[PDB]
Amino acid sequence: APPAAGRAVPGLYHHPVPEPDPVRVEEVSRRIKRWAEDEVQLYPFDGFSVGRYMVGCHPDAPTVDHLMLATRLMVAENAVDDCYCSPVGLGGRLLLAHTAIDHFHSTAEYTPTWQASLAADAPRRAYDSAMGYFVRAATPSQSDRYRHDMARLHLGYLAEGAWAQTGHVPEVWEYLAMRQFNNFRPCPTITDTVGGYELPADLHARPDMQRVIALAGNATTIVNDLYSYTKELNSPGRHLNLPVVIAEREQLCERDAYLKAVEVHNELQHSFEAAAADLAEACPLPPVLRFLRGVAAWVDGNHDWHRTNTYRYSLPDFW
Amino acid sequence: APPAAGRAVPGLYHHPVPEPDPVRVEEVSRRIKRWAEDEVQLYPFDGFSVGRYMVGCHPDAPTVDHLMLATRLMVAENAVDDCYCSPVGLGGRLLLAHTAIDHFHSTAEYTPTWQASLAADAPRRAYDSAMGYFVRAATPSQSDRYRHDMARLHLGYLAEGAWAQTGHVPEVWEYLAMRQFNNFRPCPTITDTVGGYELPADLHARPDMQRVIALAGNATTIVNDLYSYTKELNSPGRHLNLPVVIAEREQLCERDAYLKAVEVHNELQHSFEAAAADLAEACPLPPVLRFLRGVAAWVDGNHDWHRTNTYRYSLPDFW
Repeated sequence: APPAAGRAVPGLYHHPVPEPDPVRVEEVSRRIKRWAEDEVQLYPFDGFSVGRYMVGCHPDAPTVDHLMLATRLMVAENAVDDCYCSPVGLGGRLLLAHTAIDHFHSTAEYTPTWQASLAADAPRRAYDSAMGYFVRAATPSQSDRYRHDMARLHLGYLAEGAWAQTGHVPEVWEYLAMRQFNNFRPCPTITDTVGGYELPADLHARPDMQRVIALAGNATTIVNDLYSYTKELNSPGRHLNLPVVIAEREQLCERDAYLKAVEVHNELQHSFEAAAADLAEACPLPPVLRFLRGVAAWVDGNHDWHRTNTYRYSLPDFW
Repeated sequence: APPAAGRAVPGLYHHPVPEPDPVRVEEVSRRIKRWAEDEVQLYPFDGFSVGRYMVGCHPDAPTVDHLMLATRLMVAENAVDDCYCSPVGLGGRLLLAHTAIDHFHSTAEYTPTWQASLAADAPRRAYDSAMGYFVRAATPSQSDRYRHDMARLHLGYLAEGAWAQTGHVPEVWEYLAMRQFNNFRPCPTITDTVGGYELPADLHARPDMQRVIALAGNATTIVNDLYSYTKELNSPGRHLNLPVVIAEREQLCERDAYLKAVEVHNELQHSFEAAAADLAEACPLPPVLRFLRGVAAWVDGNHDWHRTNTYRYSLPDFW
């Protein structure tokens, strides 16, 4: 008797969210399907699930056009992760796909050959188009910030792929450091661009704000480890997640390693909340306050989407 | 009869520079030796060569303390590149070393284990200490900017390491895209921090300024391919550089592939100069003008250090 479909992980600290606006969900679903099919030929598609995800994560988006900025980038990240993630060879594939986000600058001879490569597969078409919309809408600081969060993500994938090539199981803290980079982070950190305002770059760069962002990404990324745990038991080979690493390294039974992972998640989510409360008091400028709230909304919305997806993918029977 | 020791690559576009201030060289040499030996135990050391390098590249540094910011980071990058760069496994080593530059944020349990890892080897001690000095001196925007340039560098190393694991020879444009990231870039882009002023983040993020920075890094990085070419013929196995890739892909004789590489360098260095002249006219704010000049100085100084090092490492006999 594993928990009831639609129920949250027992013991996981989280915040309920409202039903996502069904009119916006349907509209995002139609436009993303058409972008996928007609603009970037993403396949030779679940628009509805990505719609719910993005509307739930960005309740402050002024329009569906703002929602679409985040939606195309999220679908494009999924095209890379499913189409590129043998990990041998990964570092070359990802660097070329990264040039769709952070452009190559070269001679009159070599530039057009790179430009042609941007049409060459689903992942680079997805990125090049999705980034194109984002760069027209956001400020240059917002675009640079996203490119850095994507470089972090790609470094994260490549640590994970390197350990996979040797079946290495890292220490728990090492897994968690990899998962700080291989992480949802580039999705909530665009909450200002999606919300139609700007967190100024000098405030984004403060060390306290960097710690807030990191804790939130780390917590909401361990949510994915906990909800997708059962599905990864069947995975082609051994895929790492926080419960599996704790069990292997701290030699614990699965159930206890899982329950400890829930407790790790909770402490990260509580520290994210305390850090954001402290910075809201230290620096109560409106864009700071809005950005903190929009990261918390993205985090709560990401939890709800995982939860509402337990209708597809069960929780383990540990309670 | 290969060119005379101390002479530049024939046909390479470059700018002469003054002798580096010998008093500053000697002082940087003593302080870096002592940092290497007493603060970070970098080995169980050529202070003079790194001194000349940094003084020649940063003629505007107000003090030796400012020079030292760049010097410790450069020596720390060299400790990673020589101590970590089998490429299997690289993506895990580099991500953990990256956490010395972009800190891990985690639970009260796992944080101190990571903190201990920062003492564990020369490369992470070098980074953690060097970044520590830089973060105290620079603005938070300057520190974030350096972390992004280091994430680029690490992505670049990992593309190169992935192609090395299969002996892949990329197309020329693909090599040049990898070398845009695996690149000197994080050294000239700290020229403002070293110069004791700040290029504001919103101006750094402009697309035209990003193209200027990229072209300069690309040109001055191909300078390293051209000067170190002969030494890489003897390398343990086949190391890629622009002449070797052009020869292999464009099936050319070595000499002609080399001469074409010189011409690629020239066009990149000319376009960097035109792009910087255009932005100096479009946006003649003093920190912009100073930053453009300081990137050009770093580029000229990097060329001179390579040239003055032909006393150690010969040019090929192609002229």
